[PDB]
Amino acid sequence: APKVTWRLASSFPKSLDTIFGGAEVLSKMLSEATDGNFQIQVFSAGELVPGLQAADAVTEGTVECCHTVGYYYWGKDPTFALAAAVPFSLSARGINAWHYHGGGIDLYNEFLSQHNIVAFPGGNTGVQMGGWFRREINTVADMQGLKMRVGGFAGKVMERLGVVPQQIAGGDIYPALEKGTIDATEWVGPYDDEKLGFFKVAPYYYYPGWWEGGPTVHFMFNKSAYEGLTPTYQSLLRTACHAADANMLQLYDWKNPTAIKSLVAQGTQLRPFSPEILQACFEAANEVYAEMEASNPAFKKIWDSIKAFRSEHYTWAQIAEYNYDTFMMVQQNAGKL
Amino acid sequence: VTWRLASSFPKSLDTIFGGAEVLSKMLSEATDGNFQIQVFSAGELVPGLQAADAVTEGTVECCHTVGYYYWGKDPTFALAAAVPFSLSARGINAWHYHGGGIDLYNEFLSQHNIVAFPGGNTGVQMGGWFRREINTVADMQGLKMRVGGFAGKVMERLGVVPQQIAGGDIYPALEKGTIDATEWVGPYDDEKLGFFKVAPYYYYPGWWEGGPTVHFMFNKSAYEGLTPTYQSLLRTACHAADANMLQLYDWKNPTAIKSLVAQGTQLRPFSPEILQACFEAANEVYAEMEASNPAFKKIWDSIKAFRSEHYTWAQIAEYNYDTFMMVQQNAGKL
Ligand code: NA
Ligand code: NA
Repeated sequence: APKVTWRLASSFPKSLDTIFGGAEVLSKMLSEATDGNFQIQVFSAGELVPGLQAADAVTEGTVECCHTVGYYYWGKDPTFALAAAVPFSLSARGINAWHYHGGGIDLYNEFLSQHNIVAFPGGNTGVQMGGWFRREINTVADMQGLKMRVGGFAGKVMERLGVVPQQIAGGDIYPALEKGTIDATEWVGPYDDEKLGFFKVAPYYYYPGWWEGGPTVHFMFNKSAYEGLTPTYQSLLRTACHAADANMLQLYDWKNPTAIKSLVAQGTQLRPFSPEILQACFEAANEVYAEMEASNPAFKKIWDSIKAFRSEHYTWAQIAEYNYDTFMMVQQNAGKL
Repeated sequence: VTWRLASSFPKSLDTIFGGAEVLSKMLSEATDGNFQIQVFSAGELVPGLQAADAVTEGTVECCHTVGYYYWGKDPTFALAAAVPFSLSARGINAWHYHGGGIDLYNEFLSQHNIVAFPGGNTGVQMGGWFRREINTVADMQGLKMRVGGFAGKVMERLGVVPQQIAGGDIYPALEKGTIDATEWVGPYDDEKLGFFKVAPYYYYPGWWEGGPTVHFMFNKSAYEGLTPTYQSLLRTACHAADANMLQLYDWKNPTAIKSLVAQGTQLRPFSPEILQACFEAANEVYAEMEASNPAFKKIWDSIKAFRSEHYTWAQIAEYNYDTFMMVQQNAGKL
C-alpha cells in the first residue's frame, strides 16, 4: 500500500484544467516525487460533497483535504476570505509576496487552526474579469436590481450597490444564466469563462473584476492528517503546493490571451467599468470593511497586515513595473512588436 | 546524491544567491538528507560569470546563473533568461511552463551538456546607477557601463561601452571609476551592493530585463543519472524555488526603494526618446541575429509570438485594475 492515501474534494468542475486541474498537478507532483507512496486522489465538485462546502468536509475529517477558495466560507467568518481575496486587495504577485515572505501563511493558519485546517496557497487566477451581462453597465444605477452570481465576500459589497448576489459553484452557473434565473455572472477570466459558455447568452464582458485582483486558491488540509505526516512528507507537501500555486497562475497566463481572442472572434463585446463605477464600488467596500474590522478582531488582524503591504506594493509597482509594461503595451498597439 | 552547485551570485544577496539555498533545503528536506546539494557562492569554485562552463565541463554537477552571461559563447543562451524588450516575469513563466519554453531551451542546451530549469525571476529590473542625469541618447555616448548579458550589444549601438562583471565585484569598479555607471537588479539588491554612494541617479525601467529568469543548470549526465523519481522532485523543487525568489523580491523591493530614496537616491524615468532609441537598436540587433543564428531564431520567434499575445491581454483586466489601485494609492485612498 502507499505510505499515504488521501482524498481531495475540489470546489471546481472537471472541465477547468486551470483551477480544477491544480489539484491534479499537486497529485502528480507528489506521487512522482515518492514513486507512488504519497497518493492524493482528486474529486471534482459534487463528487464527494458540493463544491461550495468542500472545506466543511475537511474540518469534519470526511476527506483529508480540499482545493477551494477561502471566500466561499465568508458566511461562517469573513476572515476566511482575506487570504483568498476580498475586493480591492493585492495582485497575484503582491499577495504571494505577503503569503510566502510577509507572514501571510502563518497568519491564515493561526486563524484556521480552530477550524481544524492547515492551508497553503494552491493557485492564483490573476486579476479577474468583470463578469458577463446582457446589457451595458455604464453607471452604478445600471447595476441596481441585477441578480448576479458573485463569489465570496464580494456579495456583501454588491448588496450595498443594489445588486442581488447569488451563490453558485462554477459548473452550475451556466444553466442558471441560460434559464434566466440569474441576469449576470462573474467567474474568473477568458479561458475558464469561455469554457463555461456564458458568452452564448450574455455578450457584454466587463473588466476589471475589482472583487478579485489576485485570488489565491488554497489547498486546505485536515489538521490531524497533516500533522500525522512525517516531517519529510510535510516539507514535500509545502514545496509541491508552492510549485502548483505558481503553475496555475502560469497556465492562466498562457491560456487567457488565446481565449480572449476566441471570445472576441465569436462576437463578445469587451467593455471597461467606468472610473465612477470603480470609485463607487471602492467606497462600498471601504464601508463594509470598516464595519467588519470593528466587529471582528481576526478579520482586522489579517486585513491590516495585507493593507500595510498593499500601500507599499502599489507605490513600488508604479516605478519599474508600470513603466516597462506600459511601454510594451504602447509598442504592441503601435504594431511595433 | 551528493552534488556541488556553483552560484554566479554573491553570498550577501539572500534573493538571487539565496535561491540556490532554497532549492538545496527543499531537496534535502523532501528526501531526509538523501539528495544533497552543497551550495557555493560566486568565486568559490569558479568565477561567477563562468559558472555554466564548469557544468558543461563536468567539474560541478550544477550551477545557478543567468543564461545571458554566456551570450559571448552564443546569444541563444540569453533568450530564456532575458534579452531587452522581452516578457514580464509572469509572461516568461507562462512561456517556460506552458508554452514549450523549457523544452525549447533544453533542446538548445543538450549539445552543451546542460539540462536547465527556471530557478528565479527578479521582475522588471531598474534602469541602473549614474553619476549624473541622462536625458538624451547623446548623454549615454561613451559611458563605461556594467551591464548584464546580450544588452551589451544593444548598448553598443547607443555608444555605450559595456562590460560584464559578477555581482560582488561591481562596486569596487564603480568606486575606482573604471566604470561610469552600472545596472544590477533592483532596489533590495542594489542597496545592499551600495552603488548609491557613488552614483546616486537611479533610472527606470531597466528595459534590458523585463523579467529575467535565473536558471538552475544541471550537468546532463548527472541529471540523467537520477532516478525518474528524483528527476521529477528536482523539477518540482525548481518550480517552487523559481516562484519563491520572485516573491522575495516582491516583498523586499517596496521597503528598499523607500530606504534608497531616504538615503539620497534620485529616481529618474528614462525619457520616451531614450526608450524608443533603445527599442529600435534592439530590433536591429535581433533581426541581424535571426538571419545569422538559426538557434537564436528558433527560440526568439517562439518568445515573440507569445509576447504579442501577452501584451494584448495584459491591457485588459490587469492594467485596468493595477492602475486603478495605483491611482488610489497616490490619492491617499488606500
Ligand atoms: Na470570481
Ligand atoms: Na541586470
